[PDB]
Amino acid sequence: GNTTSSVILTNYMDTQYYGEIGIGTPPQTFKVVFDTGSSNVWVPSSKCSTACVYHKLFDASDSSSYKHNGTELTLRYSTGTVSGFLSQDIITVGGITVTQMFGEVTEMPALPFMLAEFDGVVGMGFIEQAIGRVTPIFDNIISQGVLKEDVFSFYYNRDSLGGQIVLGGSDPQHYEGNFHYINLIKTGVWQIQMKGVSVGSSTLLCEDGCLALVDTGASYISGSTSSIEKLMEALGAKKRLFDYVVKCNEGPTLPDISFHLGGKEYTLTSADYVFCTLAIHAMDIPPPTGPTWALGATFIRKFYTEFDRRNNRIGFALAR
Ligand SMILES: *[C@@H]1O[C@H](CO)[C@@H](O)[C@H](O)[C@H]1NC(C)=O
Repeated sequence: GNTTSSVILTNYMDTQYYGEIGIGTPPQTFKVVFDTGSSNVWVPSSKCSTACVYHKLFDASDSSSYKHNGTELTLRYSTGTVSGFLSQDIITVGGITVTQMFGEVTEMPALPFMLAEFDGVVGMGFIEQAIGRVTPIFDNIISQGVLKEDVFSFYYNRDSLGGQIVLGGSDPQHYEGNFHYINLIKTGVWQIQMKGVSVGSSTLLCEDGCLALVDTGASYISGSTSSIEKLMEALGAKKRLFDYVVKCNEGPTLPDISFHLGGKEYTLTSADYVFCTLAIHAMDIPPPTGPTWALGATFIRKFYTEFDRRNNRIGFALAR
C-alpha cells in the first residue's frame, strides 16, 4: 500500500488547469483547481440562489456520509469572494478517500465566476491559511498514512493531456534531469526566497532578496506594480492596453528572464511568456503574504515542481 495517485488535468487556455474530485457517497464529480495559494476546499451547494446556474451544485440529500456543520465562512480572493457554510463528507481524489470539512458555497459573484470552467477549489496550502483553521486536505490525506512520501507534484502542459498532479510522488515521464530543492522561508506558506531577476544577461530586480510564492492557482508570473513596470520597461513594454502587449515581429527577439532560486538560475525564454500578450502581470499582494512575487502557471509550465511537506522545501526540474 505505499501509494501514489494521479489526477489528470484539463488545460483551459494556459490560464486554467483543473481536475475532477468526487464528494460523498456515491460521488458527485466536481471540476476543481488545485491551489498552493489557498487552504480551504469549496464547491457550490444546491442551496445556491448568479453563476450557480452554470456549475455543478453539491447535493447533500444524495450522500450517506454527509454530517452537516453549518458554521459560516466567507473565502476572499484577489479575483473573487465566496461564502457559505461548512459541510463534512468524503472526498475521493485520484483514489484516496479522505474525510474533509469543506464549504458549501451559497453565494458566488456573477462576474469572475461565470466564466470559470471550474466548480470549486481544493487548496494545497498550510493549516495557517485556512479560514476557520479547517484542516486542509493534504494534512488530512497524510494523516491516513497511505502515501509513499508526503509530497505532491504538478505538470502544467502547453496549450496531450493538459496537465497533471501526482500525490505521493513525481512522474518521471514528465520531468527531465534532477530536482534542485529550495527551502520554505517560513512554514504556513509555500514561499521561497528569491535572489534577483535578470531581465537580460544584465537587468537585476530584487538584487537583494524578494519573496516568491509558488502558486499553482495563478495563471501568470506576478510581481508588484512597481517591480513589474521596470521589468516591462527594459523589454518591449506597451503599458496596459489589455495587459502588457508587445510587438509581434520582435517576439523571438525578446531577451530571457531569469529567477535566481536557491543557487540555480531558472530561465524562461521569450517563447514561454510571450503568447501579442505577455504572460507576466503585476499584483501587489498584501502583508501578511505579500509583498511578494508569484510564480504561477507560466512558471510551472517550464518547471515541473515538487512541493515537499516532510522537509518543507520545493524542488523543480525541467518539465517535458
Ligand atoms: C463544525 O466545525 C467547526 C470547525 O471549525 C466546529 O468548531 C463547530 O463546532 C462544528 N459545528 C458543529 C455543530 O458540529
